[PDB]
Amino acid sequence: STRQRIVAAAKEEFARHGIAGARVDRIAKQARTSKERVYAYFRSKEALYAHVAERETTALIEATQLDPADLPGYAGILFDHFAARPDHYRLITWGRLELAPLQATIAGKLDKLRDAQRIGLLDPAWDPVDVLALINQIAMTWAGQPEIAAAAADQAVDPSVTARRAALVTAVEHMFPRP
Amino acid sequence: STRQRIVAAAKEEFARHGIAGARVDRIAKQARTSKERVYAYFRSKEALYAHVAERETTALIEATQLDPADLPGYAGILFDHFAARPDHYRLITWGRLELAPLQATIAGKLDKLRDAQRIGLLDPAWDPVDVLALINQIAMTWAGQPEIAAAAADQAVDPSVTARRAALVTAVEHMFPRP
Repeated sequence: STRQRIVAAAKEEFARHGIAGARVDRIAKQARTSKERVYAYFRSKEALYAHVAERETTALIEATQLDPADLPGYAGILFDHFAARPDHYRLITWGRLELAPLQATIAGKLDKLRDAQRIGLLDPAWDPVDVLALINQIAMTWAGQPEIAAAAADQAVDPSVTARRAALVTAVEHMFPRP
Repeated sequence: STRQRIVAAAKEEFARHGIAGARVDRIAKQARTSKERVYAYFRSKEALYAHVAERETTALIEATQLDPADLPGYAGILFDHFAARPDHYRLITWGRLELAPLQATIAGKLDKLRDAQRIGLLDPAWDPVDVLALINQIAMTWAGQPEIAAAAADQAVDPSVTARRAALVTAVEHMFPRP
């Protein structure tokens, strides 16, 4: 399709250059279309970003059903997602810095954790707020630490990516031990 | 001084707008000096960034003596630092995305952890590489999760920042339990 082609190309251009840095020129040239066409679907470079972000977020939220009874498995899930889509990570990070719905699913997950605690599945001492934030952080550990990720090169006993995954899942297991 | 004034003003402008987005205009205007003066100390907008980043990194490294025998205390240390300097965080993040010595201190800390393991102070099963990366991640949890940080507003039982700190330190305690 053509909306799709613009979107796919906008994804790759936003991850690279961010919003201010992205060019509709390049995007249309890459999407095999014209500037005028792009602006029929989307009002503005910034409207286009918004659309892409939404689309990305929703993709994520759906890939990311939270299981309160398996938090380390949850972390592996997020790990996998960004292992797969390195540039989703770039693309939202640009947005946090450049700008500074989702809130809904968060409010929902905090309720899901409140529930886990009530049915005795997660230490009642933790604040849900802290549990959610933390697990999200740890999961984007390798996205979020590129400098160490560089050293990880041949400083790691087992370079295998799924070794990174094991550690991470094991770490989350240590924080909130499954019942 | 005048170098200092340029640097202080460059810090605040890089955190805001990043490199491509920062203006030497604004920086000199803010540092109570001129464009020509700025360019006497520094070759280029990008040279100026580099300088500021270095200066920031070194500030950090020094504030961040790693104690392998108190990793959760270590995490509190990093937490504190970025709690204090929100814009150090913005400023290096801009750099990761816009560009993409420190390596030295990392190679050093991985050795420090290798040592901890050998003298029986940190489970020998972990890869140092994973331990270092993880702890760094978790520590910038609230910097790195602004969306949840927003919800944290009055979704937290105890809004107190040092409540965030406790959780984080406790979490790191759960991962690598002190001897």
